[PDB]
Amino acid sequence: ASCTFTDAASAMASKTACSTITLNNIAVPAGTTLDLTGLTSGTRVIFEGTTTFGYQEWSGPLVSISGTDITVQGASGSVLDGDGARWWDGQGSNGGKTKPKFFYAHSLDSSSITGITIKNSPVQVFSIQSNNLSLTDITVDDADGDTQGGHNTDAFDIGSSTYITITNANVHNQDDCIAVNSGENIIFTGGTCTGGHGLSIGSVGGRSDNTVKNVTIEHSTVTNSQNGVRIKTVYGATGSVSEVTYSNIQMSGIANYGIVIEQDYENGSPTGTPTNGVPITDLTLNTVTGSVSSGATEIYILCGSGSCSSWTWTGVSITGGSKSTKCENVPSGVSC
Ligand SMILES: *[C@@H]1O[C@H](CO)[C@@H](O)[C@H](O)[C@H]1NC(C)=O
Ligand SMILES: *[C@H]1O[C@H](CO)[C@@H](O)[C@H](O)[C@@H]1O
Repeated sequence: ASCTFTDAASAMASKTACSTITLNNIAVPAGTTLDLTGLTSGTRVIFEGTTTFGYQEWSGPLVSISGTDITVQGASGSVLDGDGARWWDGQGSNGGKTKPKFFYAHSLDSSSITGITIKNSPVQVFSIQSNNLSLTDITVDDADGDTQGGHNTDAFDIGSSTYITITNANVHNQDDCIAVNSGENIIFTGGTCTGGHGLSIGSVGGRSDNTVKNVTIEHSTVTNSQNGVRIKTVYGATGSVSEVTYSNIQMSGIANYGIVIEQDYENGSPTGTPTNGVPITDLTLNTVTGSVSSGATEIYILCGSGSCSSWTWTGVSITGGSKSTKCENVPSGVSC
């Protein structure tokens, strides 16, 4: 049966009794999750109008959906509006107010999310911990955060996941466009990323799952961002990153690093000295091109001893800025 809800309490009470759930203009109570977990397999969820959220300092999530064979859709013109400026204080998840993560897709398996627009997330947007989940035509509009104190507004954080496909995302934020902390068989294609910290593998290490395998980030553009292409592995951690491909990536307006691969990463600041417990093997860059800003570095590779091997880099051409004086343990066939 089809059900339309204009309040969160009714939707939560009746979600398992509905095979199509329409969420129309819901104001989600402060400090609570719009909890659409535990759906019956096959259910379709449609967001309509503007979903809003009450103000409270808490960790979230604002929205959570789970189940098998779930189809999540944003209707034309729909928005999930976090009004994140109520929390933004320049400090994100590193300090200041406690700020709620936006959208949990944990165990949203053999499922899809299409056409969702998120506006002004308080902090990170999608937390993905699922198998066989596609996210298509997603828009993250956090542009207000450029001037109003947005920080740590990651669009897609992935861990403990398999068979994730992200297609035609459009992101304007202040942190990673994608951050693959762990996972296997992951595709990001057709994306436009602006404002943030780039298309990132990692940080990898220091968690329960520190394994990244078979990831393709392709046919995408990164503009007006701190980094273009980034792989970050945690200083002193243990894990592995293998079979990663960046292909057909264009970048411009990059402030810090066009391409940065570093094995000294920490959330506060990298140490400057890499370690070798998170090997990066079978990394392919194919046709990664564009420009960096005058004060940026084109390519920076800071690998540990023996922990970067079997790389294939072809068609890499990054102009502007300066060449790095700091690269370490650069593999055969690769250059800064
Ligand atoms: C790598 O991942 C892609 C997409 O998830 C998949 O189509 C492909 O079969 C995977 N390769 C292997 C060897 O599993
Ligand atoms: C959720 O919605 C159903 C109708 O779909 C109600 O019967 C229930 O009481 C709750 O309001």
